Amino acid sequence: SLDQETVGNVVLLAIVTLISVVQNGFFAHKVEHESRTSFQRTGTLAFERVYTANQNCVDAYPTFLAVLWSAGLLCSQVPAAFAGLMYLFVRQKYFVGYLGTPGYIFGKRIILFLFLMSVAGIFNYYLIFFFGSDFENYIATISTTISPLLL
Amino acid sequence: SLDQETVGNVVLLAIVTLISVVQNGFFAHKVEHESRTTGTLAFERVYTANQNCVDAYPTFLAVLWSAGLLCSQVPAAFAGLMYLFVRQKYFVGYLPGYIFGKRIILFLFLMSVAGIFNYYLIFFFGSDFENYIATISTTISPLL
Amino acid sequence: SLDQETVGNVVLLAIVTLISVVQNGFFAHKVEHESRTQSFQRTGTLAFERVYTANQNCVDAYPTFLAVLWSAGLLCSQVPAAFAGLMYLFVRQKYFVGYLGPGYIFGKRIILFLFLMSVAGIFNYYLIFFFGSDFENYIATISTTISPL
Ligand SMILES: O=C(O)[C@@H](c1ccc(OCc2ccc3ccccc3n2)cc1)C1CCCC1
Ligand SMILES: O=C(O)[C@@H](c1ccc(OCc2ccc3ccccc3n2)cc1)C1CCCC1
Ligand SMILES: O=C(O)[C@@H](c1ccc(OCc2ccc3ccccc3n2)cc1)C1CCCC1
Ligand SMILES: [Ca+2]
Repeated sequence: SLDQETVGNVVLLAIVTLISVVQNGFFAHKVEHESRTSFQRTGTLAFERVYTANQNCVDAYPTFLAVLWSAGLLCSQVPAAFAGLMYLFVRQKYFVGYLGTPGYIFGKRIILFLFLMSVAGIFNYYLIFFFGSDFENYIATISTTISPLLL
Repeated sequence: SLDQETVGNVVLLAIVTLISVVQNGFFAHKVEHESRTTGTLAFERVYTANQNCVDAYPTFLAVLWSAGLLCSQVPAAFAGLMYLFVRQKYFVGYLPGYIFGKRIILFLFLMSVAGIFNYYLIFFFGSDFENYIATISTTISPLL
Repeated sequence: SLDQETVGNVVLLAIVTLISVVQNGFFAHKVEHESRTQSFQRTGTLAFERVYTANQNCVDAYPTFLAVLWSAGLLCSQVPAAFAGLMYLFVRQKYFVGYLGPGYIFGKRIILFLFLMSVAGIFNYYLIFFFGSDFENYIATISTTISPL
C-alpha cells in the first residue's frame, strides 16, 4: 500500500528481515523436532542443546532487527542489508555449533558495525539540519538588509 | 507526528499491535501471579507457555508489518487478529507443542513476498515507460 | 534513505532505541562473563542462574517496549514518548542490578503510559479524519446547489 519511492529505500532490508524470519522458523522447527523424539523446557541432552541455542538466538534478534533498520534507514541501505545477510550466516554457524558449544553472545562485530552506521546516520541528519537552518537564517537576514533597495 | 495519509496506511496494523501488547501483558501478569507464590507444576506451565509466546512474537511482528506495508493492510491486519485468537487458545491450553499459528505466519510471509514481487513489477514497468518515452522523444526530435 | 523531514520526526525515538541496544548488549555481556565461570546451559551456579533470569525477564519485555515506544512516538507525540522510553531504560537498569543482589514484571506504568499515548493518537487521527471527511461533504453539498449559479 506504501508508495513506490519508500519501498525502494527498504526493499533490501525487508528481504533480509524475511530471510531472518525463515531462519527463526528453521530454528524453531529444530526445537520442535528434538522435542518429539507434552512440551517441557527440560528433557534429553540433545533437546536442551537445541532449546538453549534457539533461546540464545531469540534473545538477540530484536536487537539485531532494531540496528538493521536503524542503519538501513538513517545511513545507507545496501551496506546495512549486506551486514544483515552476514549476521544470518554467522547465526546459522553459531546455531549448528550447538548441534554437536559456542558461548552466549555471537556476531558482536556485525551488531557493532550496524550500531556505528546508525550513529553515523544520526550525525549526518544533524549536519544537514543545522546546514538547512543556517541557510534559512542567512536568507532571512539578507531579505531584511536588501528590503529598502527594491523600493 | 506522521501525516494523515501515512497513518491511514498503518492504523489497522497499529491497532492489532496494541491488542497484542495487551495480550503480552496478560501473559506476563499470569506469570507474575504464579511467581510470587523447574519449580511448581503450575508455575512451570505458565512460564513455559509465556516463554513460547514471547519467543515467536518478534517474528510475528516482523511478518505482520512486512505484509501490511508491502502488500495490503486489511488482510494482514485480519490475519494478525487471527494470530491473537489462536495464541490465546494456545496459552490457555497449557494452563500442546512448541509451535503455534504456523499457517498465519506463513500466510503473512507469502503476502510480503507477493508485495515485493508487486513492487518490482511496477518498478520495471515504470522504467520501461520512461525508456519508451525517451525513445520517441529522440525519434520525433527534429520534427519539432 | 529516509528524507530529512521524516528523520526529524523519528530521531529521538531512534536515539532512545540505540541506547536500549547498548543496554541489551550490556546485559548480554553480564551473562557471557558469568557463563565462563561455569558447553553453555541454562541451569548451573546460583550466580549464573540469577543473571540469566534477570536478562531473560528484560528480553521478554523488550519487544513490547519497542512496540509501544514507536506507536506512541509516531502516532501521538515524539518528545514525551522518547522521554518515557528513556525513563524505562533507567528503571530497567535499576531492575537488572537489584535482581543480582523485584519480581517478574517491571516498568508497568511507563508501558501503560506509552500504550495510552498510542490509543490517544489513534483517536486523534480518527477525529481529524472524520472532520476532513465532513468538511469535504460540506463543500460538496454547497457546490451542488450553487452549480446553477
Ligand atoms: O517448521 C516448519 O514447518 C516451518 C515453520 C516454522 C514456524 C513457523 O511459524 C511459527 C514460528 C515462527 C517463528 C518462531 C520463532 C521462535 C519460536 C517459535 C516460532 N514459531 C512457520 C513455518 C519452518 C521449516 C523450514 C523453515 C520454516
Ligand atoms: O498489571 C498488569 O498485570 C498489566 C500489565 C503488565 C505488564 C505491563 O508492562 C510490562 C510488561 C509488558 C509486557 C511483557 C511481556 C512479557 C514479559 C513481561 C512483560 N512486562 C503493563 C501492564 C496487565 C493486566 C492485564 C493486561 C496488562
Ligand atoms: O560485550 C561487548 O563487548 C559489547 C557487545 C557487542 C555486541 C553484542 O551483541 C549484540 C547483542 C545485543 C543484545 C543481546 C541480547 C541478548 C543476547 C545477545 C545479544 N547480543 C553484545 C555485546 C558491549 C555490550 C555492552 C558493553 C559492551
Ligand atoms: Ca526469551
